[PDB]
Amino acid sequence: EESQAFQRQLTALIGYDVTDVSNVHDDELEFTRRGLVTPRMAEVASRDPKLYAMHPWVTSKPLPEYLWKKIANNCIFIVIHRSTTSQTIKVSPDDTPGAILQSFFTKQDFVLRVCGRDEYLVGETPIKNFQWVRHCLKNGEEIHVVLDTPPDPALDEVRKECDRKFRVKIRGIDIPVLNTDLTVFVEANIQHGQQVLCQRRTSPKPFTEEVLWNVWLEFSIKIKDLPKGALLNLQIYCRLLYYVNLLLIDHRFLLRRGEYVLHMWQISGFNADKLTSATNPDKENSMSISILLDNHPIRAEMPNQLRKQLEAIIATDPLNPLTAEDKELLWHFRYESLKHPKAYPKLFSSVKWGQQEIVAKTYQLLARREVWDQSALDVGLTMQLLDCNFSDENVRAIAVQKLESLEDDDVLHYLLQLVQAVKFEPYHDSALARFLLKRGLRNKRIGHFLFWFLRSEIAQSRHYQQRFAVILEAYLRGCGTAMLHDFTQQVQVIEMLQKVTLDIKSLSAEKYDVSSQVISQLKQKLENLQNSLPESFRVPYDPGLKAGALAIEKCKVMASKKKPLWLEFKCADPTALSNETIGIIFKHGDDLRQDMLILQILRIMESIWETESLDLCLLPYGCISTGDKIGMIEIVKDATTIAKIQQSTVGNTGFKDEVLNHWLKEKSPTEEKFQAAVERFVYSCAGYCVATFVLGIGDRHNDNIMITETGNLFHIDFGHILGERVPFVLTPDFLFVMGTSGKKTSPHFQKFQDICVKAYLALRHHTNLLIILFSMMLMTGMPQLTSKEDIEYIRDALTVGKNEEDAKKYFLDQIEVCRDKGWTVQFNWFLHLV
Ligand SMILES: Nc1cc(C(F)(F)F)c(-c2nc(N3CCOCC3)nc(N3CCOCC3)n2)cn1
Repeated sequence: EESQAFQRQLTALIGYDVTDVSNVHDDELEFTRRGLVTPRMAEVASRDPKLYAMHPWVTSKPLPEYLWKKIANNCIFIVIHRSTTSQTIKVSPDDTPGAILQSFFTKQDFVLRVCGRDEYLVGETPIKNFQWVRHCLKNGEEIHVVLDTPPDPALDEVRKECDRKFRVKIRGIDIPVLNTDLTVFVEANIQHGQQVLCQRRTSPKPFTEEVLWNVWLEFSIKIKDLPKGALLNLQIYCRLLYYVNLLLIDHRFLLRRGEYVLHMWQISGFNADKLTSATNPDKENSMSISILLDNHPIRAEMPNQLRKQLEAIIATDPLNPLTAEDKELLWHFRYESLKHPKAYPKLFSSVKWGQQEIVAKTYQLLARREVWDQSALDVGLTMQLLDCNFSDENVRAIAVQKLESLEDDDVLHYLLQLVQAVKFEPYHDSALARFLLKRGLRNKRIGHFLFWFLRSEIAQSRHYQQRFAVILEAYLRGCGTAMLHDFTQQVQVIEMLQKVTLDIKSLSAEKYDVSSQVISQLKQKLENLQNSLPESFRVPYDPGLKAGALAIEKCKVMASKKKPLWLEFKCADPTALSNETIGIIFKHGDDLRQDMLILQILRIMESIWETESLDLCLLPYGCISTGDKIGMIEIVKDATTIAKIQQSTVGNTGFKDEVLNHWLKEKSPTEEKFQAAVERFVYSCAGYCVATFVLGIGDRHNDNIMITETGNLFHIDFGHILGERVPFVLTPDFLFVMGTSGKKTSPHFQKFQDICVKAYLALRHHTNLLIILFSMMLMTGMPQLTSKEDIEYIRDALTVGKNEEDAKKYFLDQIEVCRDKGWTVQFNWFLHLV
């Protein structure tokens, strides 16, 4: 029975009962639950308990130039606390936590914990190499450290537990309901990495609630020739309305045989949902298609001009399409191509996956894969091999093979996109899934995040939740009883909080109406909850923080188009430094997945900029989508919208240039501090300007841009909340802080535009990585996005194909257009929302 209680607890954590059989036509999921057990226990067993327990967060990257500046002493200062006792040691960047530890007693079961958060500075790592330290240098703060005992690893314990042609028969389609009368027909395709190897169509028939053809669609392709990972894709056109897929080769390497009745997905009035092997859970309202399967298996050197040809091909963007020529060139000279890792995606797209002799040659090629493994890891390339263009398990495994060399810091960087890329795997068990399982179980930070990212999908994607539940379930059985306990506390609060949010939204108006009625109602429910509700819970976007009791006094309902709750919690650490509450917004009615994808690319932009020694002061705040159209947002303290700043000085509606500067100086404690704010505004303004431009989310209304009293500017509410055009927002008030009016420069403005250029060129160095992240995010984070047209934006913006000077020129032009437009575009937004 312990087992039932435990599978039920798991079901509760996960949000889906992986033992559900109601929407399946085979045993792939179970098989996969079984398959993943090995990789779990292998990593549980493998992991160092003390290290798993304390999870030091580290990098092996260089300290950026900009941080060494903060320290030229060659000595850093760390404050060590014990109750009131509090010495203040100074140390060397190359010092180790131990050394410094022993060094401290010069003035053994003790360890240094960051004050107020469950973050531990430990292990054989130079202090400079701890992120928290870096974060502290980055923000000009003292490294406050208490000394306490190491957490007991005992709490991390794990519970002991044919040459025939291929054909298919289309029997008919069936729907319960149906506006006019029109013709309908069925299109069957065989697909491998979104390349259709063959296509057959039935004849049209009148569209009645049941339509039958009972036909054999015999394909040109041979059985022998079907590749593992191939999809039988079935679609109804009447305009395409419905789709479903079925893998032609099963998880055991066997050809599919028998009768299938598949409940289809409908197209709303390209994307990754379109490649799912899953069928629609909705049998009562779904369209179905009935089919029958009755058919288990298993040196000359390149001349000079031609290699010039090859090379040109390789240097093209990932979005460049390849001609029949390019493909032959790539494949006939494959042994040459194998020497250019940068060419592997293009080459593997030139393979005729529908000829078994070729696939066999391809695998051979994979054996002489020497240049590839030697290669310095390239995340652009690796990601490209994990997108919708490759269904081959061996090709994808090599990418995954390069991923193995990522340190945890880097895995945290790409974890969301890596998790999203599992939607591009043909089967539920895959090397990437195993990779992701391994690293979460290896590190608690990655685990924590892997937990929520997988739960995000499970809660809101009928198309991949089954696959993801199995992966999450596997993670849960190796994290340890401590993480389980923690996750349970998180799921309880958020599950709680979402209801409160739901009830209130359910009592509240479409218009901007807040009343004591509503707030009373807000506080009452909070009052109920407040009185058990777990004592403490870990903040999901920031696992170091422990959130304590509500400060119901400070909680309110926000005046936003939905009714987000503004909540403030006491910290649960007595070791913490301040009285400051932890502020979290909680909302239903936005799709946070989309916000989640952007802020992660923004974290990726920052890290790229760090490689080139730049810090553009982005503020990609925490955001998790916890369920369908619901999740949480971090509140950056001391922040207001640019629109409010206008409101409070100018009329409620309509726009003065001088206002933002007034606001900053008035908020500033001192001139020293005011001048720091201006400097921070300049960097962050540029950063948002370049980053936003590249992602094509530049044109924004004022209510959706924010600044802190410290001068840090940041955008909000991506994905998308309100909408002559502008590349980005560089308005007169912004110019004014920087010291300019009209077409006149300033030492600061000069500073702003050179930074923009420095920043933009840094990004174009990773043109390929960004194009692929961007295209991937559209496919897995938007509902649907029109393959070639939408993706293409990022090339024009990355100015693919030009040298640096032209690029530099181009971006300065964009700045001029912003200079040209003033308040024009802002004004029209006000009008659109008036
Ligand atoms: N998808 C979404 C949704 C929202 C929200 F909360 F408005 F619904 C937000 C949001 N996020 C915030 N933040 C987040 C960063 O820290 C400051 C507060 N503020 C707002 N405002 C609503 C109108 O008055 C100004 C404050 N909105 C972000 N992304």
